[PDB]
Amino acid sequence: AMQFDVTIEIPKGQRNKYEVDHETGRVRLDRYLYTPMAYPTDYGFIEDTLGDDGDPLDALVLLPQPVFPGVLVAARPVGMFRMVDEHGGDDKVLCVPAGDPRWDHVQDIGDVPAFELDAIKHFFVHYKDLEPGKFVKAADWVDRAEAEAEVQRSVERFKAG
Amino acid sequence: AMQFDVTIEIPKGQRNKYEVDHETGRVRLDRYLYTPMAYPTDYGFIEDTLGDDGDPLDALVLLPQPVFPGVLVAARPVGMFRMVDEHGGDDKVLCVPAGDPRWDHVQDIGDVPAFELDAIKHFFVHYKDLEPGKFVKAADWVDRAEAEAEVQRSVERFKAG
Amino acid sequence: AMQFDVTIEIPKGQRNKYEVDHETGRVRLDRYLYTPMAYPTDYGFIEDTLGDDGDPLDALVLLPQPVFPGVLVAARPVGMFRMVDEHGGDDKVLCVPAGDPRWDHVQDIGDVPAFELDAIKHFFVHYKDLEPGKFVKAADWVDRAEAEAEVQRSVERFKAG
Amino acid sequence: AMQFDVTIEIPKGQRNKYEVDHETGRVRLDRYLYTPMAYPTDYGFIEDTLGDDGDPLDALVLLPQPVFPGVLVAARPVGMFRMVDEHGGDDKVLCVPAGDPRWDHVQDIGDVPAFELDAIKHFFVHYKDLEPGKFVKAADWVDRAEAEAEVQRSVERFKAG
Amino acid sequence: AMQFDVTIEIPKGQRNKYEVDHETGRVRLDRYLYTPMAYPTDYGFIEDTLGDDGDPLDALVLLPQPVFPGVLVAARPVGMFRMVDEHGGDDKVLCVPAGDPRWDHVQDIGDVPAFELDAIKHFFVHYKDLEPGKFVKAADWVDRAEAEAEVQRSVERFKAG
Amino acid sequence: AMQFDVTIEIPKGQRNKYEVDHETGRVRLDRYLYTPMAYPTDYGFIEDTLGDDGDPLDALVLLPQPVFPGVLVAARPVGMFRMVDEHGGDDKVLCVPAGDPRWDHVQDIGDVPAFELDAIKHFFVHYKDLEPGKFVKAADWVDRAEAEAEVQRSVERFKAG
Ligand SMILES: CN(C)c1nc(-c2cccn2-c2ccccc2)nc(N(C)C)n1
Ligand SMILES: CN(C)c1nc(-c2cccn2-c2ccccc2)nc(N(C)C)n1
Ligand SMILES: CN(C)c1nc(-c2cccn2-c2ccccc2)nc(N(C)C)n1
Ligand SMILES: CN(C)c1nc(-c2cccn2-c2ccccc2)nc(N(C)C)n1
Ligand SMILES: CN(C)c1nc(-c2cccn2-c2ccccc2)nc(N(C)C)n1
Ligand SMILES: CN(C)c1nc(-c2cccn2-c2ccccc2)nc(N(C)C)n1
Ligand SMILES: [Ca+2]
Ligand SMILES: [Ca+2]
Ligand SMILES: [Ca+2]
Ligand SMILES: [Ca+2]
Ligand SMILES: [Ca+2]
Ligand SMILES: [Ca+2]
Ligand SMILES: [Ca+2]
Ligand SMILES: [Ca+2]
Ligand SMILES: [Ca+2]
Ligand SMILES: [Ca+2]
Ligand SMILES: [Ca+2]
Ligand SMILES: [Ca+2]
Ligand SMILES: [Ca+2]
Ligand SMILES: [Ca+2]
Ligand SMILES: [Ca+2]
Ligand SMILES: [Ca+2]
Ligand SMILES: [Ca+2]
Ligand SMILES: [Ca+2]
Repeated sequence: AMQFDVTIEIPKGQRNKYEVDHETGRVRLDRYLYTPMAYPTDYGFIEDTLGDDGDPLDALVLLPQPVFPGVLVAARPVGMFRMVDEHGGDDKVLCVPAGDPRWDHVQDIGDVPAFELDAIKHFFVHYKDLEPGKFVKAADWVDRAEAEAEVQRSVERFKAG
Repeated sequence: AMQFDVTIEIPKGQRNKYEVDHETGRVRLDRYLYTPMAYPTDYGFIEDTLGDDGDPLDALVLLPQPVFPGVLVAARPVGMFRMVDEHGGDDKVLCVPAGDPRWDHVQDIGDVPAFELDAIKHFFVHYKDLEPGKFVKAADWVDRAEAEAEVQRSVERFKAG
Repeated sequence: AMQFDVTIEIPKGQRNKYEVDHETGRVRLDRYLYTPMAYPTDYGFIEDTLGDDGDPLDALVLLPQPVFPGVLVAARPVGMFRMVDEHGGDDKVLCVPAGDPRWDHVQDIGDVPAFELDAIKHFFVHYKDLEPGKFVKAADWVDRAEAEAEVQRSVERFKAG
Repeated sequence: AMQFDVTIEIPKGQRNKYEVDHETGRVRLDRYLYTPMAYPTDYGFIEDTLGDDGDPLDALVLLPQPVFPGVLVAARPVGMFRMVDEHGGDDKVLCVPAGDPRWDHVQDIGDVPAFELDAIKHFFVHYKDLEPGKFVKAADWVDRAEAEAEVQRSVERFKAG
Repeated sequence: AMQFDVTIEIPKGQRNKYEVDHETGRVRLDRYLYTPMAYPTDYGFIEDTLGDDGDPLDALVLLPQPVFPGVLVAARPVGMFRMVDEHGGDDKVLCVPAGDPRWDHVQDIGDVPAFELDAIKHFFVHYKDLEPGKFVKAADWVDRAEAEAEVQRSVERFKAG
Repeated sequence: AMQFDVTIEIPKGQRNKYEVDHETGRVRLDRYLYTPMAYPTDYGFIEDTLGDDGDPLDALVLLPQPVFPGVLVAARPVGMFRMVDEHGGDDKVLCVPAGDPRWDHVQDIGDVPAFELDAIKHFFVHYKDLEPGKFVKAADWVDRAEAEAEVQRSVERFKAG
């Protein structure tokens, strides 16, 4: 079973959008969101990846309690939120904590309730609504196999460097 | 200058939607929102009102720091968010704290930045997006005079009882 | 399907043990726990009940986000934690929010993961460990039917008054 | 040993100054402080008192963890902060939780460290510095006996009504 | 228009005074303040500066929501709080987030309300009141031009190294 | 008087167990505890130590207000919690902030109230109760001298490397 380290940038419940400078590893405030919205899960990126858009591959991690920005979480994928924004491809791997038996019933995208998946989708569809020249189109859920392959190829691209 | 007491039900930043039972005065959890959204201001209702829809008149209060549910705040109106939902009329009076000189520059709807007003509007336009058979249409900002008249007539309707 | 109002006294995560004075309805700090423990769910009591011990019947409510003390939550039972302490019978009805489709898959005690139920049990087994002359014995989970009957008879006892 | 109920209005760490309407028992936001200061202890008033200034007698309660506004705490006095402000006499009884053995070593004003007492004094000396026509003079610590007598006489004044 | 990176050490609302070790970049707890006061804005220092006192130049950043210690914020100056303490010169650049149109109306020190500026001043005037052998004198607000020049010369001093 | 730097991993009140990767210095989420328990003090490790078990020496730091994970605190020891777990020796040095006169009355293990020491012990005795193949035996408090010697020898072991 695949697993990897996610650096969490943004705790669940946050309207401050934090990024990491990937040169330094410093956490940065990107912006306070222009919409009255809050990240619906802990959000970050997979360490040692180069995604389909030239940045590290983004990840959403389901947690019982949020963490702080910059914290590492060992995670395994169960699906992916596929999307294109003004930046091009901007896919998000849905994960759960690896090696934690309390998540053993969550193996694939169909094991995550529709209410959670719709909520996550709603966030990404709408959070940029009041920023002009920023859209999102092609927004879909895909299964674990598709998530694994995208992580796989983004690990290879990182190594080719 | 008009002023009144607002009972705050929902602090700013909250995804739990609290109501008051107006028979008892008890605070109740209505629901946890189905959208990844958070109340953009402290939200409640004006005491001793009967609004255009038969409930107390709703109010949004701009505060430097949120309060707890059930707290009274003496407030004065500066504008109103006019809207119709599945319940019919569901207008919200925009207020600031009364008798507080730090808010003396905020007198009318044009004294509130567009970014705040758009954010508030976005909340009310979208927070019910994942609840079926719940829409909102006719969503507009109106000035202080219109707010005063609606409070005025809702105070009179309460007294006629 | 049975439902009722729970007044939440103690949010999940709390080490302050709050009670309600049932004469007045005032919230009171009973004590700060003597153990390094925290209420594992939102905790309160069912309004209009007289339990098997002469106090209102206690309830645990599973919520996506905790509420504040004194808030009402409409809830339905899915099981019960049966126990006897130094006070005699001190049973706790396990509930979920009523009329909320996100909880429709949780119908009976077997629909709640063992890790949650063990955690709840551990709290009640151990939280009084450093208070002398306070024990708990006979600690067991029972199903929804048993919970319904105990609520039923505690509603009747309240009415006979 | 004397004890009484304190209704806490303001948790420790707060810059929102909450009051209770003593007619209704409703919690109200008085104001957000004009100084960058925060209440150094949980702050409220003793129920069923009429102090030397015609309001209920104010109390400071030392707690391991703050409570919410409107919560009752059974407390016993260990000293008093004597002061006169623009309102005249505005004394504050220093208390600890009653019937709690973890506070048994705190019996009188000399059992409270000077750093706490200086901090409390500093708050009350300075929190109104940026509100014009509001001063405080005559600010002193006095012992438990003086605190008891002031509670005593304020209970009698309440009863004479 | 000038801009720079501020490393925030202390979120707004905090009574823990955090510093950065500039050798390592580690965040350190300097002390819990001896006064019942709380940092009135997010507080840190400008990266790649050597101020008039041989430490990095301090900055206050006005934010809609505080950040965590160690977070970078791209900021632009609008004024400066000029002061001398027991350490000699200890000036603080007042900033707002750079490239954020919600702050475009805040260009110079006169665009910041007097109530904020007085509050900030009150903090720095009083927070060391209960630490002996620590004073502050010469405390004044100066405009953006003066702030720019001090940043300018502190950047040059850093480069000469 | 001995002092040292503690890197705090876990703030007081936390049910998320954070660790540091000692290779990188990155903070990691180890796990969310399986018990309804919360760290009773701020918890971390002494920098530049190699304890009796081959990891850095663990420390508990008594603070007036918790810090964030990864923050350094200069501390001095007053005692130690001696224990063996499934990992072998897993001792914890009890500390207070160094160079802070508010802690000058806390010099040795007998200056810490029994209620705190029992609470800390209860945490470590019970927090792994629902993780199988994880026990703790031999759990005792020892005085400052014993703490100093263990730090001493763990500093020497770090240097021999
Ligand atoms: C009652 N029911 C079906 C329930 N399932 C879960 C659960 C199943 C698989 C993972 N989780 C999980 C979700 C969120 C946090 C932690 C674990 N969690 C709960 N909780 C009240 C925490 N309830
Ligand atoms: C820098 N500038 C134009 C600014 N204006 C205000 C302000 C003007 C009128 C009311 N408020 C207000 C808004 C929110 C909270 C409190 C007061 N507040 C700030 N703050 C940083 C608090 N900055
Ligand atoms: C991934 N999985 C099985 C999951 N199930 C639930 C869930 C099922 C039934 C009720 N709940 C529930 C539990 C706690 C809070 C809200 C709802 N919730 C989650 N969350 C991450 C919130 N995950
Ligand atoms: C280490 N020492 C002398 C200490 N004393 C107390 C204490 C003595 C009497 C009352 N308290 C008390 C103070 C605040 C909260 C709770 C209890 N508390 C602590 N704590 C770390 C909580 N330490
Ligand atoms: C109603 N009035 C004059 C107002 N102005 C501002 C504002 C103007 C320029 C900057 N800010 C600002 C201040 C603090 C946070 C964010 C933005 N902000 C508010 N808020 C209620 C947030 N109100
Ligand atoms: C009333 N009494 C005996 C008391 N002692 C202390 C105290 C003595 C030595 C250290 N601490 C200390 C403990 C926890 C936090 C900060 C300092 N602290 C308090 N507080 C209410 C903070 N009370
Ligand atoms: Ca990013
Ligand atoms: Ca970006
Ligand atoms: Ca857009
Ligand atoms: Ca309502
Ligand atoms: Ca409703
Ligand atoms: Ca809808
Ligand atoms: Ca109870
Ligand atoms: Ca009790
Ligand atoms: Ca016991
Ligand atoms: Ca008062
Ligand atoms: Ca008043
Ligand atoms: Ca004054
Ligand atoms: Ca500094
Ligand atoms: Ca310093
Ligand atoms: Ca001084
Ligand atoms: Ca560790
Ligand atoms: Ca480990
Ligand atoms: Ca075990």
